[PDB]
Amino acid sequence: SPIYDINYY
Repeated sequence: SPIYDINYY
């Protein structure tokens, strides 16, 4: 749900 989480990956 959190597309921003991908940046953290």
